[PDB]
Amino acid sequence: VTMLYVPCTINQVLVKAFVDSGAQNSIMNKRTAERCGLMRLVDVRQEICGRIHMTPVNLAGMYIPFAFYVIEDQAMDLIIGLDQLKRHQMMIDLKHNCLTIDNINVPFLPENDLP
Amino acid sequence: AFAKVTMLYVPCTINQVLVKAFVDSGAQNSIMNKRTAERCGLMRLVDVRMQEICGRIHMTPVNLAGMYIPFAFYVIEDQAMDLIIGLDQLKRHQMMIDLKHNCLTIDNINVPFLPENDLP
Repeated sequence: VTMLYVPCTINQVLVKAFVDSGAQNSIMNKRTAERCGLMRLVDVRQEICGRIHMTPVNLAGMYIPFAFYVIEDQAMDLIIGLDQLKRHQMMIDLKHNCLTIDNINVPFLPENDLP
Repeated sequence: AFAKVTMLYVPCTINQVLVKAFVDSGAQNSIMNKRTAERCGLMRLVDVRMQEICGRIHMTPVNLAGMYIPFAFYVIEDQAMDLIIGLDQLKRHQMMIDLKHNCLTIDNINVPFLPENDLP
């Protein structure tokens, strides 16, 4: 079965985010953080580069404030963990194959559109 | 300051044995550990054709949301989680992980996620 990925834009940079209800924390790898021009927002206070407390993420057409850690040696570009899934009251709808946020649905990417 | 959200667990009964299942949309396969398979009396249903992977259970009734739902999962010996509900079974049964209402929805029946106190 195809794993869950959603398209999102961070500083006009396309990012394919991994949706993981089993993950405690949301994590972005260092390469994507550099490409999005976010390293200046990293609070450095080990693999963990630091934590970004708030940055706008264009997901489902809306600019949603996200918080996530930055790590260097992660295969995934961006992991949307349970922390952010709950804060924004998201819905992983596998009957309709979409991620729902405030009545807007983001269809999960097909297998061909996966990293 | 610190704050950790409660991980997703749902109560279900397998062979009248209460099982606290871990809901993981990032997990490809559903997995039950050997200890839970033994307590539920499921080792006879384990397929021997493949931390040793004991085998795969092709179909067993799981009472979830009041319904006897046919589940398929692997059995592993050295797994901390009693039962992991992976993406395979989440999609197979058209489930919905509703974090606005804090429940797992199947056929418009809701299973509230267990509070932190009831977690394993």
